Amino acid sequence: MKRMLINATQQEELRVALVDGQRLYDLDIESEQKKANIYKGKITRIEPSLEAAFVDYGAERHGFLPLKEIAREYFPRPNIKDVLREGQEVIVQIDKEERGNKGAALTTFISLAGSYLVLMPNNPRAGGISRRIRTELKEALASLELPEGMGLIVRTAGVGKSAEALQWDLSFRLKHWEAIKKAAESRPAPFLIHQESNVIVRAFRDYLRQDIGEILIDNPKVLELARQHIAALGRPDFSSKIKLYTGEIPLFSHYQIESQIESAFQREVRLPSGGSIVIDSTEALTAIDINSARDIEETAFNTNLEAADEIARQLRLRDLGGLIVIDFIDMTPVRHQRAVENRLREAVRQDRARIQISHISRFGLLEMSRQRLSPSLGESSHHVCPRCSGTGTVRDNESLSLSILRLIEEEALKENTQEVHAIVPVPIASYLLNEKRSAVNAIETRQDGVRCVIVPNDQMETPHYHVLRVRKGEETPTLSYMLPKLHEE
Amino acid sequence: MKRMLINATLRVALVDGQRLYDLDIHEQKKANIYKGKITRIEPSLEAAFVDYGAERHGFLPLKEIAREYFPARPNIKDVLREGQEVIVQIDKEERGNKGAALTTFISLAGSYLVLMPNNPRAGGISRRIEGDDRTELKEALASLELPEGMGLIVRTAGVGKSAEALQWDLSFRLKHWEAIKKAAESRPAPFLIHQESNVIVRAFRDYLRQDIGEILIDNPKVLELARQHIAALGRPDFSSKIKLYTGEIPLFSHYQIESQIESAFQREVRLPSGGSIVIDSTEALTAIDINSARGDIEETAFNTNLEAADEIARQLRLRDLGGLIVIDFIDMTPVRHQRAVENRLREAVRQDRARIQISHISRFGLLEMSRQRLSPSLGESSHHVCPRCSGTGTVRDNESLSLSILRLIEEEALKENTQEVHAIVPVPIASYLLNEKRSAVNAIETRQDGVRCVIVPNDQMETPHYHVLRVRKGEETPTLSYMLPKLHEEAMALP
Amino acid sequence: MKRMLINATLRVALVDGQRLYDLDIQKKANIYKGKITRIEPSLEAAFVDAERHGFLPLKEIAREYFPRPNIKDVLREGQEVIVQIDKEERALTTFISLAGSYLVLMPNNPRAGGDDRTELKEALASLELPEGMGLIVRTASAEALQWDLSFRLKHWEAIKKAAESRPAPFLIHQESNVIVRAFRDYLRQDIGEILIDNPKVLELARQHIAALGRPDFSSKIKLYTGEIPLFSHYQIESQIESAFQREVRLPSGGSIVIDSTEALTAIDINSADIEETAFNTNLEAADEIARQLRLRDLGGLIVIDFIDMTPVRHQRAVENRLREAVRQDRARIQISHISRFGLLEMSRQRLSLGESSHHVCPRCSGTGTVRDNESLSLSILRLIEEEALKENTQEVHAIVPVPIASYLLNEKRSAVNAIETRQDGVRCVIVPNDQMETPHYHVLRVRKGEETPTLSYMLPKLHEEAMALPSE
Amino acid sequence: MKRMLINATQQLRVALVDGQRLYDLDIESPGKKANIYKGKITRIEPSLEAAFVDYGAERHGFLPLKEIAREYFRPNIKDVLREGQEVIVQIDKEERGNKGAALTTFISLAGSYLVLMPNNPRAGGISRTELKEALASLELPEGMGLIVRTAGVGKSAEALQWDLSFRLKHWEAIKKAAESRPAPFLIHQESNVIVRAFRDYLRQDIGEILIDNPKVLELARQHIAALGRPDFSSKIKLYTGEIPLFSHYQIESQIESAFQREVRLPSGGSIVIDSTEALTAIDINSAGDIEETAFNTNLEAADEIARQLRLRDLGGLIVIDFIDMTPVRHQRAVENRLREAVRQDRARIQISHISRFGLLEMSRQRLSHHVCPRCSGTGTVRDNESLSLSILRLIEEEALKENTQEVHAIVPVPIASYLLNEKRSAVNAIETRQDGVRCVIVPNDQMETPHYHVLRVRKGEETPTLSYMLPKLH
Ligand SMILES: [Zn+2]
Ligand SMILES: [Zn+2]
Repeated sequence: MKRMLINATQQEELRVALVDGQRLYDLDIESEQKKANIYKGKITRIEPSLEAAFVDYGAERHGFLPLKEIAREYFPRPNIKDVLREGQEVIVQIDKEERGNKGAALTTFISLAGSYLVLMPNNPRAGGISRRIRTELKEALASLELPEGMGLIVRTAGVGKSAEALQWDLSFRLKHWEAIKKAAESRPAPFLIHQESNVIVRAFRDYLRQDIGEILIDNPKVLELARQHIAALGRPDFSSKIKLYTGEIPLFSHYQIESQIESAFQREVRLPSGGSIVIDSTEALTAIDINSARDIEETAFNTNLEAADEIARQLRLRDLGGLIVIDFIDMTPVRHQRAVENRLREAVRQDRARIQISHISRFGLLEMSRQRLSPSLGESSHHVCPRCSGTGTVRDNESLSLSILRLIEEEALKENTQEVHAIVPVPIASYLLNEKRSAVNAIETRQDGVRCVIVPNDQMETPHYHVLRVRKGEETPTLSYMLPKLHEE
Repeated sequence: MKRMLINATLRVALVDGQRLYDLDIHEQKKANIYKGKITRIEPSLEAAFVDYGAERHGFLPLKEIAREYFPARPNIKDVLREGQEVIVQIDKEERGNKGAALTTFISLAGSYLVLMPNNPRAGGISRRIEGDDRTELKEALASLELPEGMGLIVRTAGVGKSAEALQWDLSFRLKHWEAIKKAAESRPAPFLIHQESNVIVRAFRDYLRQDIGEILIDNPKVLELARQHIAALGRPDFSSKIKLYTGEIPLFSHYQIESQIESAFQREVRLPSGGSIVIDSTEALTAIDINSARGDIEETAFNTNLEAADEIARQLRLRDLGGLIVIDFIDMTPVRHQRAVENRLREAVRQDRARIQISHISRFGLLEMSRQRLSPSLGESSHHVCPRCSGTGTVRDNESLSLSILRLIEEEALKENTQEVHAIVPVPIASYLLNEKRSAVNAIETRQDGVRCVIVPNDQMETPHYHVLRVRKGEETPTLSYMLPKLHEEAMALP
Repeated sequence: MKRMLINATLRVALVDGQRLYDLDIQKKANIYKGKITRIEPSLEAAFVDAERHGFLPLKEIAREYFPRPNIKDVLREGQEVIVQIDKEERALTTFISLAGSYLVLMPNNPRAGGDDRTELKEALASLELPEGMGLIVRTASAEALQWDLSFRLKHWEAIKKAAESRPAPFLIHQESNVIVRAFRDYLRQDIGEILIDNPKVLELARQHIAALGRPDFSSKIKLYTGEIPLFSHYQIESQIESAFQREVRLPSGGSIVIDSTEALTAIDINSADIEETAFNTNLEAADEIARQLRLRDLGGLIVIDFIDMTPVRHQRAVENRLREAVRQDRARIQISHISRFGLLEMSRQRLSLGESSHHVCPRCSGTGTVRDNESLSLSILRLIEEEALKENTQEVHAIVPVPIASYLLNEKRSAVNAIETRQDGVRCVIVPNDQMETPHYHVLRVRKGEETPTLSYMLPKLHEEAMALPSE
Repeated sequence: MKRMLINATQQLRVALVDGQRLYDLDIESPGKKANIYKGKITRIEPSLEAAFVDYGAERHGFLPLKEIAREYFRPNIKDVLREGQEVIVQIDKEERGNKGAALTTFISLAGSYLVLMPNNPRAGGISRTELKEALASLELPEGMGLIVRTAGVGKSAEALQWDLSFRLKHWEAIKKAAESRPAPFLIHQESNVIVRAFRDYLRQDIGEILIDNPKVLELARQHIAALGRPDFSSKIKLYTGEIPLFSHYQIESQIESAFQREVRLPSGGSIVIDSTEALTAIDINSAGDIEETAFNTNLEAADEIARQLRLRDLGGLIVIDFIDMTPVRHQRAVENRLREAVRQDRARIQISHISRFGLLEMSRQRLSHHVCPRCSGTGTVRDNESLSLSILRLIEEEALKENTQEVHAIVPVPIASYLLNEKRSAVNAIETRQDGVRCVIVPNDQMETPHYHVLRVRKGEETPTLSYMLPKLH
């Protein structure tokens, strides 16, 4: 059975997992974003000067509706003064967030994005397959039963799919649209109809499919809200599937996903056979290295296939974006390289994100790209990494040392210098005073009379250090290792 | 003017003429050349033993003796006399018990050429060199004046130079080879003729070309050794060009190269126009990102990429970067820019001695390339991915992290047949779990009646890392809590 | 009065007046009535109903249940049977064995039974054992044995009475609940009361007594109710605290010092007529040491440095004191003489696994003395050079404590350089290691050819297997 | 080959070395008593029944009548001695205050095991069953007597004969050097630190004595002739290499082994030398056949222990926990191995067997830095268990106090681990019995294992500080 588990025992913090069995196969972790919210709005005032109008959609500031955005449905080359009345009600969607002094950009041409489809129930003039894409898709799109007054777009996401699966998405957009206009026809004008960005409506919109057997929710107050959204989205057949979790063992722990979730935070994730993948992220790209466990050709082939599967889901769970480079283990047969490519392609087939994959090159690398799905490059409860001090780069022991070494010498050059104390972490004092002993001696012999003291301090770690200057006369007879305390002041 | 500055108060920098364009900064024997006397012959091993000086005798198998020592499949007893003198090179250093592998087939490696003055049967362009590169090299090599009884090899390094530049390299090997057999004809048998690895001998062997005007040296004791090496290498035309630096301002500071040397240790290197390159290194490869400055867009991207290609080439030399390199060039829409950026990189690396191979800008806008670190020294990549992060700059809080491990613990304890669950966590995590969350740790144990939850503080880990191990019924040991990290040492280990 | 105090607010203390003389702080050998699930002539065994069925091989069926044969001939499916667990779930026998302190009754089967043994072979022949059964005398007098043998017989009766009174699947006897063990190990005829401070436990305590088959005792189990804690009211809490001290004061004023080393436990004896003092303090020591061995649960080898005595008759009297003082200890104990050096060597078998109170400082060899860093460095510094002089040496790695590396590579940097320069080509690597402290270090020699490009600070790990100690 | 190496380039160390096994060391560093002179009788005092002797000090020595040998003879001192009479004289007591030194013509030559009184036979004997048998077997000249030292517990008769004869050879040379000169000079210097080494460390099997210092080597030969053995002058040799003597002979590390707690054995096992209040416990760990390994490590142990006792100068009571051996014949062979290997030692040694417990007891007579952080300078550190239990009772005692809100136990990491796992139950028990009192046990990687803290937090003073942030706060 496929389940959607929703762990919501922090009422600010929120987790949604899809699960075939114990395949965690997709995850999301959530809760302002306002783009693509739908309101009923009253027209505040008309401006023939800007060929536009102003809409009270509930916000403290009025939205902005240009003429090019008004549907023929609301037209009772024309002046806007001839098209709209003041105080006229209108179903309105946000194109662009409020910026600076400027109210949100609003359009009546409403668009309902699904997983694979974007229904424009309001205008039929937009539609077709995307530029980014198509032979079977042009055949599958013509087969869907679309009402006459509307148009649809098939998202890059729609490409490895079937027509049967598209009809399921298209109909979920239709049921929603009915309810949008049903909840508009039922009220006075200033209110909100659809929230793009709250986590239940988004979870159902993105994560629901026909193969989903249950939706377990561990919080009653939420489960009630979850029902309401399902009827507003126009799918009662799902209410029966929504079920309340009540056990005292936590939802995600009862189903054994909490560790799999934990794997999306790790540098190294283990593969089923015993190998692993190491996910490093640079300024330019994300590098994924692959290591095997403890026939060589069969091992490399086997570990790569597992790697291809793990990388795929890690890309979903982590929500990784941009450029990705996979260093697959070397394989001599070309047929293996194809099978490792085709593994990865099938594994990323279920990913909603726009993903593009090349081959295994002559250097044994695979390049690919993924579009990060959410605007919020953000992390619910985190802090700056201390060791890298916020940037993701840690200075090699070589260069750190070399850097302090030039820094010591610059202090020894200064006039009136008696001594210079470098208080460094232990490995650095080890590297400086052995590997670089020659250069340490070179400084002291060139700065005749200047004491270079490099003291290993097990109280520091490797980004941190100190280089202190001791002027002629203020030197003490303190022992090298008792200095870190001395300079505690 | 081009100078070779040598700071030895050992660092060697090539300076045009206040710009710094190349830098160079283990008791070595492989590829030393001796005159040797034959100690004793072994027809049983089809080999002989040679006294080249060392406390242990070298090993010269029959397959290594040149026809120069032959008359007309023979027994080695018919070939050599005991105590017969012979010019000998070390193939392989002394390992364990054996003395050193020796061959009479001498080879003199230059920058671009390896002269085998001893045997003509082994020369040509190597297989590493792709056809379109080699095409002109097969033409340039046929044009060099090589004496009859000897053969050459064009190193992968030869790849970007000209026939006029190769003729300069080949002649330096010839001048040396002469002196090698002149110093051998002039003495009894047991001595050393050529030392492969003086940093002076190496610097001249690797870094001299006809375009080098001066060789400033700031150390007298070394300058004298430098002249001797020049005469021993057989090039008196360069003695005049070796000069003593004397100024009180350090050699490298007078020429303003010290900061440029400092750049080979930086993560981000400013380009001339304002943009930069970010050199990150990972486990697998070296990622280089390119950023631009501050207004034609296409021109900026093109122009920044060109500067990048030039900076990356020299940084690859100065850093001595090895292995796999991925360059993320700024995106360019015209294909003609993408070829120009590639060709910029090819012409910029053309003077690197290292074997370099460069592909195209792919559909993703990446350039893959490889480079051999030249030095037995294993290269430390200037910077690299933070291990606490994986290079996010972000780390989970201790609370969210404990709560996460909490449920992870309980998930393990709920598994059938579980006796114990061991959480090996960083010290402040065990502190938080076993104090602030003690109640909840107790709740697990009391709900999983019989399952021991062991949360052990481990001062060997820090805060993103942890471990949650499951102990099945019957395989628990009476080990103390604080001694579990050391016992699980075996397992918890990541490939 | 001898009491058994049970603090369960689980600790069990045997207390004579106000003297603490003993202290205590799985499914093998549990007994059930079981129904035979199904028979297997193939494995010559049967299955007995836990969520999983037990396994009863033919060799384990008593002659009592057979009304060389096949297992299908002996047993009927669904036949009830008194069953004991031989081995935990990873084995059932119908030979049952009831272990006491001194005796293991095999009430089912008499083909059992088991040269300090001279009086034991006589004492065992004197016990009144029913015909159909045999017994084993554990490693742990005849009058004291008859008390133990009868408590097993009382128990066995109740076991077959609780089986004759019910349907077939249930548990009869639980081998291991600390109350069962305390009554099994720590009950005797001379125990007047068993005070318990916890009602929930006292109730469980009574049930275990009737199950153990001794209703005469229920009267002697009493509930403690005072607000002053049970152990404090009886003044044993300090004596319990003495089991954790290095030095325990003797009645007369002398003391014993209990040190423990790697090999053994050294007990020294100090005092407060010289001959009479030594003799008398030694007698007091033999008493204290005996009960300290019980309270601490000390195991293995014990050497006792008694105060020296010149008359041989005192030495025997101090031995025989110690022998009779340990007589009540459950553990297997063996005692030798006071040797010509005035030591007494003895051994004790720790009853369950465990360790001791104080042992000897790793930092010293047990002195308190520790060489100054200056002297310690200079020592290592001459040691390093000694290694670099050796023929065929490529490198020499000093792995020293952090302050020693700091002293060596700063204050003594000149000398370190002097070694490297006089030993042309030999690398001195002095690595600071925050895993060591200051008496300890290592100086390792790296022959020509076997050097690795390992980083100075990573050597400690590369050298683990070769720098570890046969001590551990 | 057994050698005596003498390092004297440094201002003096003497090491007995067998092959390259340092087995004895002396570091005599010289700041009285038993010097021998030829002396002229300055003046006689019948008043004090004594005389005055010129032994060449600026002050005359004092020779009572009771100290004059029958050889030089109730009488007056005036009747026995003639003024200006020459006499072989030994110092009894160093010069004190105004008096000159006490002198006796009863002369005694101390060796390692024997004191020869070549002058008087009336003093000697014991106070042992075999020593009384062994002393009666020695060939001692009529006119003289001998004492067996406390050392001489550990002498064979053949070994005693070697000591006695070295005293006799010396005594001959003493009177030979007296007969050959006028009267005021010094004959034998007891104390000049080379004399001790030759007196304690020389024997017939010493091939060479290498000395790295000329000034000292000259002094070393004079002392040999004065000790009366010119046959050795040829065996004393000047070391000259730039490599220090003790480093050329590879013994400097073996000298440094005497300071360690564990010493590795040749085969790979080791011995652990731990010293308590009562005794020295030596434990033995091993590195195929198990019976052969245990036997073979124990043999090496016995050998190593023997010389460690010598190098360390351990004294008193020693208990050796040999690796268990089931065969009784090995037990005897490990015993006999120890006995033979201490046979060289100069100290008084006694050895029992391997007991039923597998332990060997033995005693040795001793022949002649800064407070440890970790045990506060006593013998003992606590077990993590006992320490934890100790802190645990201490935590509860703080929680009992009136007006307590919290009790913070700042312990080392392994202690926090043991307390909060193995003892978690008891930690809960305190908190639940002290309703409302928070027990905070915080692991602190800044401390190690003897140290800790238990702090009390009164009601109202508690902060919202995180557990692990409490070390810093405090
Ligand atoms: Zn980081
Ligand atoms: Zn200590």
